[PDB]
Amino acid sequence: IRMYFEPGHYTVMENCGEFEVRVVRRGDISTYASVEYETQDGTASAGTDFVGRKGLLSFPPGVDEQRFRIEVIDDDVFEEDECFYIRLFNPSEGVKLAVPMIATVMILDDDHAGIFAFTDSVFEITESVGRFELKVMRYSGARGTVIVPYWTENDTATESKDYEGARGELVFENNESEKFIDLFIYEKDVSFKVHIGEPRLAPDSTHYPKIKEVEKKPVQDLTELDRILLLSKPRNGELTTAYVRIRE
Amino acid sequence: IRMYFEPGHYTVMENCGEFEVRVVRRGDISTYASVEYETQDGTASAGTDFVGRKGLLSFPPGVDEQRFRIEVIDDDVFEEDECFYIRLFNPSEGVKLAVPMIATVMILDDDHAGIFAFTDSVFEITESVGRFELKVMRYSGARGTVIVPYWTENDTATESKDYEGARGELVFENNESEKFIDLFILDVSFKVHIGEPRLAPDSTHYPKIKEVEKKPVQDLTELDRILLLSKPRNGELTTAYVRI
Ligand SMILES: [Ca+2]
Ligand SMILES: [Ca+2]
Ligand SMILES: [Ca+2]
Ligand SMILES: [Ca+2]
Ligand SMILES: [Ca+2]
Ligand SMILES: [Ca+2]
Ligand SMILES: [Ca+2]
Ligand SMILES: [Ca+2]
Repeated sequence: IRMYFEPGHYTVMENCGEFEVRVVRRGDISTYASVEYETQDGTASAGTDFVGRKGLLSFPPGVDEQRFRIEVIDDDVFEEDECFYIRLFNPSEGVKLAVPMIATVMILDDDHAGIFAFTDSVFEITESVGRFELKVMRYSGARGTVIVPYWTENDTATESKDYEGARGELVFENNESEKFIDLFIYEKDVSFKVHIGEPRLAPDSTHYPKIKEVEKKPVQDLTELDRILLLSKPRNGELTTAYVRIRE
Repeated sequence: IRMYFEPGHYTVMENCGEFEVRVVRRGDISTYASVEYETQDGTASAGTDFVGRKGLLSFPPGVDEQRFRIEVIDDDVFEEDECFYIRLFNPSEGVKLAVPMIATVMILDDDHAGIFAFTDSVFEITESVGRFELKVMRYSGARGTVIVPYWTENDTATESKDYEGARGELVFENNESEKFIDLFILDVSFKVHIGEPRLAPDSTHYPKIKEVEKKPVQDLTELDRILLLSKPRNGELTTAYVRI
């Protein structure tokens, strides 16, 4: 009877090259069917973010579905989440066209810095451990080399009594995305804070020279391309402060 | 026996004004029991985003739970989302504290412009049925007036053959999420697009904007960064597709 698309959308990182897409025939199927497709551009275009492709889908007697990898074009550049479209057409004389014969394909980037934070905003532990590896997690990207100031604080707890006054800076290299602050430390429960400061790209990140040279230009005089470069750079997140509770 | 927050986690629209926080008694409810708490600063602050409260709850023998209100400060300025913190203390001897004895609280800024985008990347439309109400959403915010360019594109469906003209711009006033684009029809398909959202030369923060937009990004302080972000944008879908 008809012949369509299943699944409907495809969400895919820019960094996996080959990726499959799945076509479907329906109703009766005893005969040799067929249909064709074309990779139409969106905010992703053949040549820049995916390599445009056209082809022919043959559904011999018996088979009722077809597959085919499409390719995504990797790069070191920071962009945003774009779409390109694939479109069905020319179904042979038996088979008609049903929903959906146009497929939406999102390309998630990964060349962003980007966002830095803690797991929870309160952590527990006794007081006979006696070091706690607090994790600062890197999300949404790993691109570049980034510093991550950090420091502790007293609350129900005081340095050199409940814990050890700890201060420093975490250095997230390129493709790394989790670092651990090292934290050294009958009833009695107290707690101290611990913050992560303003993430900053480091001089060696292969994009750092470029960035502080644009910040020369007034907001006003920024291209789209230039505008986005500035959207790439790293930042904290919802959890820039944590708490560490110490019972016994 | 023990006391804690429940929920130990709260989310809030900065425009709500207030909301209730909740504590709880576990062991022996047959006795009177007290407890304190005090708001303490996080990403937020007790004069730009809400009000400060250290206070006193009473758990008369019989009640095993308590509730109180915290007030959110509303404003015009777009900020990012900000977890602030409430924490209990000074329990009555009988009782001990427990998790979550630190309620974390987030403030959801309502002051973005905000983010526009079609509802779907493909819309289906039946044979002989006239007009369709296409929607442009405005997620994340709706702070001030935003102008929204649209139009139409010849495809397999041709303008003035399958569909037609349709080209203008939508003016989302202040507190408005959605506005429609209008499409006029008579196997194939055409796509519709939205453009590059722009504020209006009157939206209270606009001189204030193109003023700072004069600065070298460099000398752009910190609140200039955040102010800046608040300007309207497009979400995921900026092309629709109409199937006939
Ligand atoms: Ca692109
Ligand atoms: Ca891309
Ligand atoms: Ca990449
Ligand atoms: Ca990219
Ligand atoms: Ca604030
Ligand atoms: Ca606020
Ligand atoms: Ca507000
Ligand atoms: Ca606000």
